[PDB]
Amino acid sequence: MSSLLNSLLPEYFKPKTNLNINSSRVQYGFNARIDMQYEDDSGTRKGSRPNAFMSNTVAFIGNYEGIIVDDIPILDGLRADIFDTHGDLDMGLVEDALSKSTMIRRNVPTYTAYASELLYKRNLTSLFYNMLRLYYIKKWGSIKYEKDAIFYDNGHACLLNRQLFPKSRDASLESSLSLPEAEIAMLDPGLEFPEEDVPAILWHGRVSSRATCILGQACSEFAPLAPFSIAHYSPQLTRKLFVNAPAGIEPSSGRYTHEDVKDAITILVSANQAYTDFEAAYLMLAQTLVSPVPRTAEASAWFINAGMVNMPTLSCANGYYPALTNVNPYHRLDTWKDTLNHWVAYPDMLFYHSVAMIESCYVELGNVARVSDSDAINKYTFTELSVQGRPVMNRGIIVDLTLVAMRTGREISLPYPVSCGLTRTDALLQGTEIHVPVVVKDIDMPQYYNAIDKDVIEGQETVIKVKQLPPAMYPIYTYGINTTEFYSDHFEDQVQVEMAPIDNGKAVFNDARKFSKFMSIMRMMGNDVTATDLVTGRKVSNWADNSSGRFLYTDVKYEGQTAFLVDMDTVKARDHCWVSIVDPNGTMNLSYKMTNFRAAMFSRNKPLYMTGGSVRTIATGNYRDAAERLRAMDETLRLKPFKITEKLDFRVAAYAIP
Amino acid sequence: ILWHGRVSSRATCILGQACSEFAPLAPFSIAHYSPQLTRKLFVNAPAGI
Amino acid sequence: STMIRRNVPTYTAYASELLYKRNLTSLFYNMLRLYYIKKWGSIKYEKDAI
Amino acid sequence: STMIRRNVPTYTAYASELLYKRNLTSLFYNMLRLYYIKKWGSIKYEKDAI
Repeated sequence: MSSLLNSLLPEYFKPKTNLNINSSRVQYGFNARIDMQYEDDSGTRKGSRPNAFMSNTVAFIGNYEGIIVDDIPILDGLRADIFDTHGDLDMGLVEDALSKSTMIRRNVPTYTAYASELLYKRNLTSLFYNMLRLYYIKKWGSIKYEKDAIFYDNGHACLLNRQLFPKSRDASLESSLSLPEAEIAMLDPGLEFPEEDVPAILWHGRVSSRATCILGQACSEFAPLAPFSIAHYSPQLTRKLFVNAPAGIEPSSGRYTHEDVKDAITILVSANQAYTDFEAAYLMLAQTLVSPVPRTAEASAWFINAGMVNMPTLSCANGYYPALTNVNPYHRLDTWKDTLNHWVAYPDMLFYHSVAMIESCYVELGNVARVSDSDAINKYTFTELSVQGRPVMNRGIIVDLTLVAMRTGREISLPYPVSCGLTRTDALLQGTEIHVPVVVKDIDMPQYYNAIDKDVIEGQETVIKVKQLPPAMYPIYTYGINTTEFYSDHFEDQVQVEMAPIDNGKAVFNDARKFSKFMSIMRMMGNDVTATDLVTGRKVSNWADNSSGRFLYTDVKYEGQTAFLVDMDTVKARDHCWVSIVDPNGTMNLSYKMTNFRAAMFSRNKPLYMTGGSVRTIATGNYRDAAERLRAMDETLRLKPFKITEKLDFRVAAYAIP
Repeated sequence: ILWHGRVSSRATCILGQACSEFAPLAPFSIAHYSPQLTRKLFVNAPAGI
Repeated sequence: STMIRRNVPTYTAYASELLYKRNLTSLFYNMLRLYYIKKWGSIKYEKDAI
Repeated sequence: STMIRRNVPTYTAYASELLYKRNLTSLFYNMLRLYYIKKWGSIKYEKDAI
């Protein structure tokens, strides 16, 4: 659904068509003007950062594994005559429709008997999904993956690509897959009895030399070398695929460009009348196009074990019954062609729709992981109460759409209760300790991180014990639309730390809430604060991120009693464009204000600019008003004359309109 | 007789034994003597038996 | 209907006898007995019993 | 809630017999007993006590 994913984008964000991606890492964000203030009994110290960049790093790598599951049939496409008043295939009108058609008379009785089983095999989501992945593999084919590269680095702990993804050879995305071609046979119209467990599709005119090569590779096993997101492992959809094309199927060309895959999709959707099938495949790919680079070192627990992708079995019986598909189809919603029409016009817009969906999910799974099991709406039972339909199993797209509904605070409506795609809530529901590997840089690591060893020499491979999952992404596109006090994503905020002159700089935060806001605002001001817990004896640093520049309470890496000693004569100025706290006395009052917002994207430590035309909000009415218009100007070549007009020179001629 | 779709592997064994002679050893009430109903039974199933 | 056209005249003649052969009571009776034989199959009968 | 509609007659027949005997109370009973054996697993029973 293009419509619901479009509304997630911010108001200030004005996207263009083309986006020239030339790397496997993008820092999307915005530039804002922060007017910071520090008030005290001595006086006020004002600062101003005119261009403050708040970013979330997003990569094109992520371990996924496809499995073939059984899903509901999508009945949108079949002629409206055979359907009854309630909206189910009234068998008796099917036998009537087949009898009054251009079918062979000896096949009518035997084909009608099979109809009861074969007409309820309508799900082309798996085919469209694979054909969409082939489009983006050939478009962004020049992106590279190095084996010994830095997945994450925060100064203390480092995590390499070798650690998370073993059995991984370095190669380009184009050179990753070597897809073998499945057989594309021609359906004989005079076949005695239809062959079930072999799908048959429709086609307009002649199957081109390149269309054979695309359909051949789409219905085949994906066995990748490099762990890419749009080239993950998928099982063999089918062995053989029939195509009811009276004009013969040309043999396989071998080569094809990304423009030829768009040609193949547009013919397949139009012939089969499968637009709702495409809408399902569009939302599936939106989840599993890009995966987020973790905010903290201990936020890598989400991507340790491979999340399963639920691909519904390829099943289509249109080739055997050409009569039942015509120009008057049955559809539930009137805006059922909107998702395809959006993709054909603006293919590269999927990148923006993808980051909008994963940012919405991973933000909400952040503040869902911090609720006790003894509650009404908890970790296990947040999907059941929200869903008001009848899906087969609460997995895939249902779990991701219900998280988006919680974030935006609106009602998401789909025409069919389809349960296909990636399932994210895997590591959460387990409710056990996860052992993430790490290579150390400094020697004073295991004070900060909950490490397995207490003394570790530099360059050693250690393990961190993560119990509660910290947030993987900070809200950026969904900044101050549905604000919570955990993230504290306000435009205006203030904190009041109360100290007396008798205290020699040392302040104890009994409250946990205002400790979080103090440590966060001090980092905007470019000050390196290092607090020490009095009960346990561990240490926390506000500088625990190089992207957002905020301090969340989950950076403590421990749930206990709150007694944080901060010594305010060991505060060090780290960044540029900073206010100085030289020697405070009395009550401190910190405050900031974010005024304006400008969309910015970075890649390879350089600005990535959006190019091409101005993207519009395509509606169903905007095309069918031109159908209402029809260009009703009678196609008659009316040539109008020009009267020559003489003036002073007479050498040169001058023509007038009347 | 008529049938919906395909006659399963077990449905053949049940219909085969139902249309046969009951020759019991012990005098049970639900296993009394019955003659052979029929020798052959046709099934109009386009999907093979 | 969806019948073979050469069979219509010969099948219609037979209809007078064959359409009045409708009694499946004997088949259902035997199939019901097979259900209960396999369900309560472990019951025993002794020859020299009271 | 399926595409393969050949298995519906078979599925219904088995489901009708099994749904009228569903009970997980005995499994949870033993799982609860295993929890408290591990937790309070340092209690001594002496045979020649009062």
